[PDB]
Amino acid sequence: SMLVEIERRGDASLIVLSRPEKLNAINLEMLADLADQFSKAEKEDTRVIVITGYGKNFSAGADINMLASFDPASAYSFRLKMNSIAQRIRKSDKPVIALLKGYSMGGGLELAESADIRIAMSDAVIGQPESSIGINAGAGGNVILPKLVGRGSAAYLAMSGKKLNAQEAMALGLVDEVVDDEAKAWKIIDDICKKPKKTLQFIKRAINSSYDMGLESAMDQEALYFSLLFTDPEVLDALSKWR
Amino acid sequence: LYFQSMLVEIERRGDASLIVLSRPEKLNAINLEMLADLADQFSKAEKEDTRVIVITGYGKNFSAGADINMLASFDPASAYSFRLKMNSIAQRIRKSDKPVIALLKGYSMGGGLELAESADIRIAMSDAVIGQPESSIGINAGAGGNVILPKLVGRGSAAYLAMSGKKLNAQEAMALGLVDEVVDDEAKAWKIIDDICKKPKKTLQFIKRAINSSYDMGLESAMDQEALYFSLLFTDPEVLDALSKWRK
Amino acid sequence: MLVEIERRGDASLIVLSRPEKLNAINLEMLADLADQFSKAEKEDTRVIVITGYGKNFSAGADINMLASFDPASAYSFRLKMNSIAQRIRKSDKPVIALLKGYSMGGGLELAESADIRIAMSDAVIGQPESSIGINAGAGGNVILPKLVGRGSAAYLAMSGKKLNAQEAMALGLVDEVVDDEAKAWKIIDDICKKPKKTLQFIKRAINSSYDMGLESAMDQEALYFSLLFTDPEVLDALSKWR
Amino acid sequence: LYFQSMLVEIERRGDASLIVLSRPEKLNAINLEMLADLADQFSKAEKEDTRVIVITGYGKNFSAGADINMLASFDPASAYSFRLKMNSIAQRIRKSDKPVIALLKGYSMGGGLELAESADIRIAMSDAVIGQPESSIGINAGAGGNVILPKLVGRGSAAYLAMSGKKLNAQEAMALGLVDEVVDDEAKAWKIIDDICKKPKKTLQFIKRAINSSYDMGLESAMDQEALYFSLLFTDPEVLDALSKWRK
Amino acid sequence: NLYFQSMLVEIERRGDASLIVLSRPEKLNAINLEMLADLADQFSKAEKEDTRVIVITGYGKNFSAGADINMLASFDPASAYSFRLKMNSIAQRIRKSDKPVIALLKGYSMGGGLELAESADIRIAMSDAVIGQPESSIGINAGAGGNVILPKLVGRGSAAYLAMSGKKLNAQEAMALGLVDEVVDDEAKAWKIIDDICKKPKKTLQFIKRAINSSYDMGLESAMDQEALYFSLLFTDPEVLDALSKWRK
Amino acid sequence: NLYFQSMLVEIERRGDASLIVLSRPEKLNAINLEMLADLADQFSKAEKEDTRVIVITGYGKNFSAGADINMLASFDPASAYSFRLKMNSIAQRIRKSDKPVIALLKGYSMGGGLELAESADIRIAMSDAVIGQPESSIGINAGAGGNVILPKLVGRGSAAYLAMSGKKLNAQEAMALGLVDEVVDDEAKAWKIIDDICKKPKKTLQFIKRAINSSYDMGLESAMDQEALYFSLLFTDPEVLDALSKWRK
Ligand SMILES: [Cl-]
Ligand SMILES: [Cl-]
Ligand SMILES: [Cl-]
Ligand SMILES: [Cl-]
Ligand SMILES: [Cl-]
Ligand SMILES: [Cl-]
Repeated sequence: SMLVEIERRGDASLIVLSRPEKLNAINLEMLADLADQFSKAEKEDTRVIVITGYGKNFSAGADINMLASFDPASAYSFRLKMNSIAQRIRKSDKPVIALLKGYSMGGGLELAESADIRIAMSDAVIGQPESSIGINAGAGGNVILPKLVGRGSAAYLAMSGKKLNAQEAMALGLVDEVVDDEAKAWKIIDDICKKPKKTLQFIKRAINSSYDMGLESAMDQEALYFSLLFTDPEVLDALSKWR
Repeated sequence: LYFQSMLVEIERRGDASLIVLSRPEKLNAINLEMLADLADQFSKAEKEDTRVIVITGYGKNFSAGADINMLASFDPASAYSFRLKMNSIAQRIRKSDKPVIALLKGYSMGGGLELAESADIRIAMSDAVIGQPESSIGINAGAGGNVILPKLVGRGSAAYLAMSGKKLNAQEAMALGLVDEVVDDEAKAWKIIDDICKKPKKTLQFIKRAINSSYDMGLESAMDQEALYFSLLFTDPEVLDALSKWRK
Repeated sequence: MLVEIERRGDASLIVLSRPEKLNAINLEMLADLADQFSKAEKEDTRVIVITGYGKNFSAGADINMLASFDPASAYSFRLKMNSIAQRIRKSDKPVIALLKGYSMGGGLELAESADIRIAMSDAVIGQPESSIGINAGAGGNVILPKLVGRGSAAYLAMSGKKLNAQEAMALGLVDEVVDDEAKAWKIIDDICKKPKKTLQFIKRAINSSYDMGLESAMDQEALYFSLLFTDPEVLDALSKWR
Repeated sequence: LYFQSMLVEIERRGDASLIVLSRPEKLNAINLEMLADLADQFSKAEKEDTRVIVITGYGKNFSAGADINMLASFDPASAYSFRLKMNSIAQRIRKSDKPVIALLKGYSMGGGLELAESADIRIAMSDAVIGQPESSIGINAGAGGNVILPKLVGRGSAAYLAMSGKKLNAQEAMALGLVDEVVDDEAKAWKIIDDICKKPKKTLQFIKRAINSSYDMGLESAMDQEALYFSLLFTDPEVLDALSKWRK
Repeated sequence: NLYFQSMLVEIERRGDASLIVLSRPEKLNAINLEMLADLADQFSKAEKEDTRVIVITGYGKNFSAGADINMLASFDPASAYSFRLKMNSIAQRIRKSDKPVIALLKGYSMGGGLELAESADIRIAMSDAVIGQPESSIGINAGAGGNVILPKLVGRGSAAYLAMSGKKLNAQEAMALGLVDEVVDDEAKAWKIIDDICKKPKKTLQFIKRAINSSYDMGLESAMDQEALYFSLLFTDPEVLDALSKWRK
Repeated sequence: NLYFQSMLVEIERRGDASLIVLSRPEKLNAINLEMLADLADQFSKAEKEDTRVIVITGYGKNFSAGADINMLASFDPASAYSFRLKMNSIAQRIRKSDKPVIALLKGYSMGGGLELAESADIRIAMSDAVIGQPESSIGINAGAGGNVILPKLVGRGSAAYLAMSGKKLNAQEAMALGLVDEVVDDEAKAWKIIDDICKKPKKTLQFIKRAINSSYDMGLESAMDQEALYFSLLFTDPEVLDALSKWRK
């Protein structure tokens, strides 16, 4: 019935893009399902949210037959929906971790760019090829990408549509760790789950908001967050051995 | 060559305008005459029906930077006037509707490299020597070496390169994010360029605007802008035709 | 005292000295660091170099101190960290951190406000403090991404991953790795050869580029460039060609 | 059951949703229960086929501010949690597709007034008593009294009003830019509201987005954004029809 | 002259001022594409001239009633976008000019026309001026800064109110909001204000203008740093040094 | 230094207020280098005292006519830059102070002196005040924020107009533009406003001041996030808790 599944592994909610017969390409139905499952994942008592694809591939990008059906109005409406999910990923109290494999491209990869962390399987094919069919970006491929890789790499990747392997994407900053085995990805995710929730939440907020202000203001904010952590029971317990 | 006399040449290669800094006897170092010629040739390239603009140097080198006899002649007023001219060309590169691609080779230093930092894309021949050495003679930057550089390589590398004047090889510059591709052959650079020329003009223009303006706003605002550009692409015939295989 | 000040040619050398606790930063150390940093600024040295005594740069904030905080005293600690970080960023002189052994958390984060980071080959570099519930000591969330990008910043801070020196270099968190102290001093000495005003303006433009749009920043860079031509040291450096 | 005890009512008045803060025995002071009810009613108003949302208070007063007994019960954790809830409702007001219009009267102060500062438009009855007095009891701001207020009245007035807690009459508030229109009669307020209802929905929505995001970016970027929105309006049937009298 | 072509924008000179006149009075100087192209053109000529300020006004009773409504009604999204890029481009040239630009508002001064004037450095209004942005009524958000420049002049609340309601202001009301800088009951008094600006050293007005504009794109400290640098560079300017010479020694 | 000797800047105490007095009345309290150095010293002293606010005014009839024009006339670019860095530094210490700073304007209140006051949190004006930035007449862009702080007080249009024209305002006019916050016909009434500010908890005023200042360096959401965090930290402050104690339980 559903093009996005929600599952559970330990302390992680696991969201799975499930349309493998079309390389998990994102259409309107998938987008609506992704928003619904992402809500469910946020309300659960899990500590992180992991996003991946079903089968061999993460996602080949936006559905091209859908793209080809758009006029300006319906295109704008599609992008508002993309933006909204990307924003919910960025504003989430929980860390969001994308697990990339096989095809990881375009609009799908761009949603992963809003995630906190990207881990790639060694077989991953990563890139933003949609300029070839006249599209600028699915969801941050022009305005979030450069914060990950720099101004020059962002333009190059978006204009050329170059496909990267996993090590090349890591060396640019587009991916944070490469693993040859799924268990090793879960080990990294599980280690993140050990950290206090409020701590991760504040780390995430300060990182995000660093892009919207000058340094001093950002440092002021980071200090205030640090201070509020001392009202949190989980943080105080994590420190109690040294009390 | 008797017929090679102006300080910047303009040429064409298919869908690319090709702008060539031509003062090889001085390692294509930038003086005022060169700057004026570069602004002129850049306008010509923008008005032509080419799809991209490529900037390089004549001979073995891209450019060794600002002309040092010119720098040594400056007082504060004439120095300010020079930098306004550098800033203006840099800005025309960034605001251009067309993608601008710098093709670096041999010496690619200082002011010249810094102009290339405003380009959209930097491709380096394997023999390229890349750096900003002008702090050694007391200069902060020619044209973005302090305020554009860190958007390419990060805060730490920017300060280190600008302060130390360290010379990089092509792979090192690539690993820092200062260069986007290294090639051992000119033909391979042209292949990358020609592949960019296949993409719809309006698409590349919008990609360029959104990337540029991402540095002047918060994320949400930038995302809103990216979405609006996406939407406007559906008014463009070249985009629509690129999508037509899949229509219906 | 827990921070020493020394001189090495044209460089002021500030040494975090509490090796029995891996040069971990407590309040007393912070107060000493502020005092020594002032002294280093007033001296006729051209750069300021910060390192640790013995094998390690610094393991981070003192954990017993952290554990004693409530929200008010935590805020007060962070204001002090912020203030020293800000003085490092606003200094007329370049500040260069020389990392070795343990170089972590709050200590590393102070080094992230420095202009340049050089690492000895044995350095262990990271921000592990999320493990004990801390977001950041001093810019580990808001400065770090300006060095390494949004994705690496989140990953390092959340995971607490410990990096070796080459790994830190490849991310942009460190600028040069050397297997010998003499090679670090050669880099430092080369920086000392540049005109003072030049370095001060480079630092000033880089740091402010994060607080404005490009055109404004380019306008500012041009104005600094112009004011350099009122500086005797700059004019001298150009005189061979005049 | 639930109807008798809601602290925020929702009503409908032509093309306007009307949200009414209803706790008059405590001068419509905002407690947690009121905040939860306001969030709910605001959602309902957004989903209805009304064109604007109007917010006011029941009886003589708009609101005297945050409930002081509640403030006095807070520690840092519960204070943070309260402000996150204030922030969230303020943010929904600013991000709403529909214009939001605050109708001030009698006491219009502190946290309540500050919510109204996130609205698009403030209209004041002539009897309104307006200010941010909460610094007297050690509070910086309820909901934008420090960070939104200066965008309305300027840096100087914001500091002065927030530090001094000065009480304003309606004309004084208008002259500062804190209020947009003063009326001696409720009917005149509704005439202004009804006129806003006549404008095409998409147009008002875009005006609102451009104004809000103009505070997060430089001019050129904002001008680019305004132009894109202007262009997208020509896909909207209501806009097209509004222009049709002049077609050809 | 068998090839004579008329112009919708005229340029004149009035001492140290270039004077640019929107001239389509039969349509209330409403801005169409041809007018836009002529404005861009005349504005370049005015910048080239040795004049010290540029003044913009309308021919006859009115400054401008706004964008041409028949033109608006002919647009689709592509042609609308192309029109706004042209508006943006002229507004930007006004803001980046080395010379102060002064708009002289009278009669109908509205919509797109008024919005161009909002990019000018100074607005002076004749007493008969009818000032506002009414175009929301016909579904338009803004002609040229009516949403994003307007709040920098009048504040967030006034901007939304004026743009949403389409309220028409009289000249004093517009002055009190900050939308206009001075109101005069006759043209000679406007020229006296313009002449007073022409007395100041060029480089000084230029640097004032740049720092004000860029103050909206950065934090305070950065802006203060920039203001200081400009201050310093003024001491390389002959006109500034002469203005100070009475007090030398 | 001692009470019976005259100095260019005096420091006094008036209840819970430190009172800093620019004292060179024979030159209309015009700011020279010696005055600047003294102002920085006296400002430090005022910050370290256990007073709750800092008030800045001038001796005698005037606040300050501006920068000393003979000094301006002696500058070259290097010494001008060095002067402005000192002005910037005192302006910044006023804006970063934990204590509210209140300028009390009277008679001539202009140029560099007025511009320092523009960095203050609050400006109160005696009814006789003559207020403006006339220094463009002698080729100067601004003394200390007259281009980059002014528009945050009065808007983009009024800033350019005031700075370019050099127009002199009366107190009511300045108030209506937002350049001044209150006008009083009596000094006692100014002190009543000041003393009322002294009743508020210190930490509260400090946080109000920080949030306002940092609202100019970020988008709204971020600023709202910051305001909420400050709010929360106030509940660790004894003086705030005491102020709320009447209503506890
Ligand atoms: Cl895609
Ligand atoms: Cl150079
Ligand atoms: Cl730590
Ligand atoms: Cl309240
Ligand atoms: Cl119009
Ligand atoms: Cl002055």
